[PDB]
Amino acid sequence: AIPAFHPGELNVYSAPGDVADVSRALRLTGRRVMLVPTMGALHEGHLALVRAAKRVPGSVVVVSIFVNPPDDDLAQLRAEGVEIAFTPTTAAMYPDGLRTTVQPGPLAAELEGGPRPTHFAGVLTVVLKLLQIVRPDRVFFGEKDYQQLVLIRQLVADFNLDVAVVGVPTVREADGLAMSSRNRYLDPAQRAAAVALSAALTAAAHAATAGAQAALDAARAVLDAAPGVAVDYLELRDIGLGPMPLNGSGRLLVAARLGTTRLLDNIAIEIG
Amino acid sequence: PAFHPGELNVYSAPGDVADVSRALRLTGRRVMLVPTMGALHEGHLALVRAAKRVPGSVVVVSIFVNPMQFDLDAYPRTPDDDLAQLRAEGVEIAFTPTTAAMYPDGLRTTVQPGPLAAELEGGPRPTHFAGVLTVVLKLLQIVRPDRVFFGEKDYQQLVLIRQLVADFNLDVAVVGVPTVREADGLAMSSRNRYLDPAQRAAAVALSAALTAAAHAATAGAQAALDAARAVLDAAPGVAVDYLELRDIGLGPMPLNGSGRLLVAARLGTTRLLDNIAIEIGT
Ligand SMILES: O=C(O)[C@@H]1COc2ccccc2O1
Ligand SMILES: O=C(O)[C@H]1COc2ccccc2O1
Repeated sequence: AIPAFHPGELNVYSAPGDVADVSRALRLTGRRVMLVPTMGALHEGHLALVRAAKRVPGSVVVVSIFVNPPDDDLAQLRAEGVEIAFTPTTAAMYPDGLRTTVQPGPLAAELEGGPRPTHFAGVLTVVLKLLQIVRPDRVFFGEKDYQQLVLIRQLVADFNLDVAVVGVPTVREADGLAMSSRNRYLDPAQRAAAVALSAALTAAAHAATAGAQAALDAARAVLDAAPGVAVDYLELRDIGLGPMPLNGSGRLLVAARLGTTRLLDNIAIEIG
Repeated sequence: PAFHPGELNVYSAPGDVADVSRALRLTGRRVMLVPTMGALHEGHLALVRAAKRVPGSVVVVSIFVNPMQFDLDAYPRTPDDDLAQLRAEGVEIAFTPTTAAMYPDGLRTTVQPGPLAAELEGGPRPTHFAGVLTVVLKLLQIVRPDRVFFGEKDYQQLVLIRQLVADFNLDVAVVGVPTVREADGLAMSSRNRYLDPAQRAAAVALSAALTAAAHAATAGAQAALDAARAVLDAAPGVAVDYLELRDIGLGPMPLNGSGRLLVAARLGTTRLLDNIAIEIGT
């Protein structure tokens, strides 16, 4: 006997099997279930994911809130017109501890996998779990976390998952700083120098008419002009994060440490 | 793709069985999946029949020698026979993927099983269960059945498959089906064809040892194990890999009153497995 669901209101479920039941019962009456996976502490970047999910005809929006090991977040979802939030406990998600998990391909070891070499296994495992619980038609991820998005596409292809993965463009502050809840930790100096990540990336995107080396040199010059910005990497790759082709579409990714804060950004790049 | 019902439809492309599967489900048929590596025998057909017996069932049997779990060139391949067997059971769908369609990106994203996959069958073959759980996950995602059928012969495999299913929240019921035996007790296996008449006769020691142990078990664990050990020792050219008494989920839990007894042994070059349910004492 299917759990209670009230149209046009924010229905909150904590039990995987509840949200599973409602979702499956909703698809059968012709709603198209959209999944927005989040870790709570919602900002505009999350809201953009929600909005893209809402403009699918017949969409009902599922937003998970789960910290991979509050009333505010729900008021934001309530205010965005979201019908389902899925807010499970660590024990509901992992009732048997860390047992079977997803092992990512070699990409999970590069770039962000450098300092956090198990991070994406964690991410892929929970994403796979969420996809099985909710069974969405479409799943929404921000391009901010670009490597993560490429790995999730890989998970979906690799395990024959029958879901569309949708990548939503990065939401930025007025000066271009990619939104993140870490941005709140930057002191004034750091916050001003932080602009250089997106300025370098945009500078590169336009320098690219002159070829790849010009793009990289433009990005580097800009980063070089900022104080207190320790670049962990600055790399140009193809859109799937393999080696950059001689010309054609690419992606430029950067990561840096400002004090104790690690910021990331990336951007689409055409070569030529 | 076409579906001529009451007939056996063979699809090789993942896409074609996914589409046909979904369509059949959207019309109310209950999709049953029986994954196999072909070279089918009566132990497979009992898996098929359990599936047929579920009402509104449409039966998918998958046949795929998975290069990730492997030795690989030595596996028995008998498709004409396999296919005529399924016609004869009135199986409506055979799913026979190519390696390229299953591994277009080689080994990229794979399943990592729990610590149970390092033990028993997995001790000298630490990657074996990874390949099994990877292809099983993919097959469940392609075919999307209500239920999935496995023999208890490969009991460790069965237990890890239920780990797969619980840990990743798969919305599928796993059905364990009791081991089919030759009239002398020998567990049916595609591997059995590799025993000469001598080894075939010795091979009965495995089920004899287990059934002995199951009845000796009123006298306790040690008696059951000694009973099995005695039978195996009296068998000519049976070399025991392991003989182990475990809890039924095989795991970090102590054996209570209920268990499973597991044996692996070499006859010549052929490895056999068998297992049985043990009740200890009362
Ligand atoms: O043919 C068989 O016995 C095995 C039984 O176990 C299998 C597990 C996954 C995929 C195929 C399988 O085939
Ligand atoms: O809060 C977030 O930004 C997101 C970012 O990506 C996520 C992926 C999987 C589960 C939760 C996630 O939360």
